Amino acid sequence: SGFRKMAFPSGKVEGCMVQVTCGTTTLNGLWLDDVVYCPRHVICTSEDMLNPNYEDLLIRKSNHNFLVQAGNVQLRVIGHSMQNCVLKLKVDTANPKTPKYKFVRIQPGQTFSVLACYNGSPSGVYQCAMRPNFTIKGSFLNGSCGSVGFNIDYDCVSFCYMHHMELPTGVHAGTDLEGNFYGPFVDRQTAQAAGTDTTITVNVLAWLYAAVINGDRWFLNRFTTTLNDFNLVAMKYNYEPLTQDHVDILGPLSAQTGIAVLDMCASLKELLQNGMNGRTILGSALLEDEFTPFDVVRQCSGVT
Amino acid sequence: SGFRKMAFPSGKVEGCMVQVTCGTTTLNGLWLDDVVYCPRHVICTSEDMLNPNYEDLLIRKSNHNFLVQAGNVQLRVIGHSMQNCVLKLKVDTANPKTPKYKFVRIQPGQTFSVLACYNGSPSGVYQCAMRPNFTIKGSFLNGSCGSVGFNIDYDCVSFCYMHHMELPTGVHAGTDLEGNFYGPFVDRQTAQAAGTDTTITVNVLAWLYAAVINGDRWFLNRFTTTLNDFNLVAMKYNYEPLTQDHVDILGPLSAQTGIAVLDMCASLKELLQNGMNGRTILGSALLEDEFTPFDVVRQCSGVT
Ligand SMILES: *[C@](O)(C(=O)NC)[C@H](C[C@@H]1CCNC1=O)NC(=O)[C@@H]1[C@@H]2[C@H](CN1C(=O)[C@@H](NC(=O)NC(C)(C)C)C(C)(C)C)C2(C)C
Ligand SMILES: *[C@](O)(C(=O)NC)[C@H](C[C@@H]1CCNC1=O)NC(=O)[C@@H]1[C@@H]2[C@H](CN1C(=O)[C@@H](NC(=O)NC(C)(C)C)C(C)(C)C)C2(C)C
Ligand code: NA
Ligand code: NA
Repeated sequence: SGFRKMAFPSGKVEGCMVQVTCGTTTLNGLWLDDVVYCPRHVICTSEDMLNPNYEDLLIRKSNHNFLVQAGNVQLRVIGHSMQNCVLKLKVDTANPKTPKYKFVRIQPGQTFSVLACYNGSPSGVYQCAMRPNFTIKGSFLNGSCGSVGFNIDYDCVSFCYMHHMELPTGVHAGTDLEGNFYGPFVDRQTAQAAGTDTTITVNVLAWLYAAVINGDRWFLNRFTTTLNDFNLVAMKYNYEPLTQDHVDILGPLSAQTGIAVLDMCASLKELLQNGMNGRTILGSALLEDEFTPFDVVRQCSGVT
Repeated sequence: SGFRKMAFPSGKVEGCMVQVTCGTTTLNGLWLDDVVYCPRHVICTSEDMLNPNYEDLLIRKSNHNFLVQAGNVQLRVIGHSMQNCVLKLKVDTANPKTPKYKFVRIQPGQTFSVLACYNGSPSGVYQCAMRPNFTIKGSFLNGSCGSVGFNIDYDCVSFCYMHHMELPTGVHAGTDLEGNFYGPFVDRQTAQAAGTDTTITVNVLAWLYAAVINGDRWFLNRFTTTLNDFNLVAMKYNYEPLTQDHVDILGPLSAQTGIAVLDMCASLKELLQNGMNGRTILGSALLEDEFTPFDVVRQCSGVT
């Protein structure tokens, strides 16, 4: 028993992290096969950042402008390309440590693990979720750009995030590895705001299943509810709506604990209106919405 | 900006994790050089656990009783030894992936990263601290035994914890890699209780420095305090006492933010007496004591 914010092992992704320098601007790229993926604003200067025309900045750039450093080796760049907001530096040499990998664009609510890098070197690993506003609450300093979010399906590293931007609040924005931004954000240093940040209800419900399973049970209560009437209440507290899919998803946990989702909804409903009255659940004083139904199943069945 | 519970990269330690089976009982061992370290209760059956005489259980055991499995290889065991509560299986082959390593016994308050394993396979990584009662609040299921806690000093993996036991509460106990238990715990399934779990004050003070640095500043206040008078108050809320060493330790953060420790103590003092009044600090509704002064410096300077 016990329940933690737990990242996948970083080891397989560690092998893929390289430094990418362009003039002054230096940051992290991801090396899979004979291609290094990095944010395209590696090309920009501090001033260029204010309003870049990348197309235009790319004209005065050749393969040899791009310093791909793998720890203390230099990969030869034999091609560069722009795919939405990432550069794809074709290098002579395939990453020998390339894992089985996919690029997936996550939906909001899905969680993934961040391997935070500086100078193309892992500093730390942590979990987080794609909020519904399409930000994440990372920890990221200058030089973190091109650090990646991943999940692992046993053998296979699924890459979902490349880190580009911080927004006032210390929330973060970035791209899939196809370089399409999550949410309405652009790689410019112009005004642009996150929308309302909603709570991921299905994730909060899974957390409570995770709570129950560990023997924190007190929030449980006599009442049941309907999807519709729980939403009437949720909406107000800025919770993502719940759906039959969310319910089907939670089934495993429902089956594990013998507590129908709709019962757990009633339990969660009261906590929304009455708060936690000083108590914790799994040593959290607030309702934790950064666990997928899978995160709990993973951690409470203990899959590897 | 942004601040997370962030584990070191697991990759270097991943290489060291092997399955160890003895009859029925199967769990994780750590493979460095020609030695595999595991909990000694690999030898016990379910019944033996109730009150084992290891010395005595070790008599009816030979090298060949111990199945050291490295993914899908079998390491030959050419020697076994008992060091307090760990076995040391001498094998023919040195782990080629052995990192630069040390074994350190941490003091309580120090944090380290857990790489949670089943069948000698990394399932997940998370940070935690050695509470002052000498428990940790892991997440650990049956098969997790012999999973290790580590820190990294740039090149060098420092191993501080091997996981043995869960206690009612879902708190956990275990050993240094010399197999001496942290705290008064024994590898028997007998009654034995954790002491009072105290809050790690120096760690809470660092968290607030971490808060300040990210622009959560509101808890800051007009008052200063003395070490003595803050303790008079702390004691009551079950906070670890503060010392001149704790103050010298926090200096870097004090210097970073221009806020004397004793000021931060006054700020923390009021929050102890008045609570947080619904507000969060770094999106935590309670005072987080699972960050070393180094954890913040690491994450907020961004060392690798
Ligand atoms: C990134 O380039 C890097 O790590 N290498 C230098 C960097 C990461 C960033 C630094 C602080 N925290 C982080 O996550 N990202 C940037 O420098 C991006 C680049 C240039 C500015 N910028 C920002 O993130 C800026 N944010 C905003 O401009 N904010 C709004 C869009 C809401 C205004 C700063 C102010 C520097 C954080 C672009 C976005 C291409
Ligand atoms: C470990 O052996 C393993 O993972 N491989 C089988 C296992 C880890 C444990 C299972 C549930 N959560 C965990 O962290 N540890 C044990 O089985 C240890 C072994 C045998 C019993 N035991 C316990 O942890 C038991 N706890 C207690 O006995 N509790 C007190 C000492 C306070 C009574 C259980 C009840 C099984 C959790 C010894 C301690 C050698
Ligand atoms: Na970009
Ligand atoms: Na033991």
